[PDB]
Amino acid sequence: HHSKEELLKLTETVVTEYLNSGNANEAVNGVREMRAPKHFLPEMLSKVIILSLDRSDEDKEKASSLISLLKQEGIATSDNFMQAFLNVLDQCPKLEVDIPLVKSYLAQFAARAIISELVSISELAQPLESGTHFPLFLLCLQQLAKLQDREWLTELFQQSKVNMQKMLPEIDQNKDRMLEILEGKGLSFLFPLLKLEKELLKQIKLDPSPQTIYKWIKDNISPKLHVDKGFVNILMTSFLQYISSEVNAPSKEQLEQEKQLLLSFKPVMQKFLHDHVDLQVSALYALQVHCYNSNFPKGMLLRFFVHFYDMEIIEEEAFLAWKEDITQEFPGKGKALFQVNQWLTWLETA
Repeated sequence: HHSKEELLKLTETVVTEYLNSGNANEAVNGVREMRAPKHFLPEMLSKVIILSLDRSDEDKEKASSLISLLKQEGIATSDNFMQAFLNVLDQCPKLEVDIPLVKSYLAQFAARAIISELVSISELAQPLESGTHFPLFLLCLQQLAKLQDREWLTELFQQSKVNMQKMLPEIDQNKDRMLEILEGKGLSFLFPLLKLEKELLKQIKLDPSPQTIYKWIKDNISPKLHVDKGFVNILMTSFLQYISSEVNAPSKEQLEQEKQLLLSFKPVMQKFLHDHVDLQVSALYALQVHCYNSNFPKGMLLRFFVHFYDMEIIEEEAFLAWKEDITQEFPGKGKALFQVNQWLTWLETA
């Protein structure tokens, strides 16, 4: 016959003493002596969170530890934590009035609960989709990275299968805006190829020295992504965009400049492409799309094929594999094949 207010008052005492002593044994004892009904469990947990919110970072850590302990002891469940967490989230506007940093603080609780296996990233994404509470979801990610590491967070985020763009407010739901927001939260590391796509051409223009470009890639892209087909697409596309922006049937002078520019970038291209037929195919697709965007100017695609072959950027087998590859992810394959088919036949038959 115990009321809601009695049990909340009892909860408050347990919290005050745990924050003082860090008594795992006595906190559990306190909660057990409460003999709280199962229906009060979520209310108890949300009280634990709210009592701690406007206290120190250290007291917040202690409150999260208490929650985890109650689950470990079978006093409450992951489901009870989720109920409780959602109940606090719903009060976010009210709490923010008196606790201006409440979102950042709530993000601390979410991060620690995920770490202790009380809630998943994929679950957390559900009530937060489309920028609910926003930037709360991103602040949870911030805290995860800080408490663990970027490699851990990157793979957990990958495992969650959450679509990051879908987590943004609707008016922000665009790849370019997404990158702006993530960079501002210190979360750019989650989308390195998107960041590459937006920055690489700018970087080449800034300092086109082959050594600088290579070192920039080494610094900003993982060795594993160096062998990723998407990376190669962006790499090649960026070089080609640079070349054509500087060089523009063309004059003898334009053709020579174009060749000299390629000759300067060749060692960088070779460093990533050598001994990777699949990547060399992806590089040909990048070339295909590049020429496609200029309506396949007379002889352009073919002259680049010839350069790629002669400069040992692309080996014979990749040219033939490109022709055979069935992808329709890239426009202009039929028009592309029309231009280069005789040259390819020549490689095979002459």
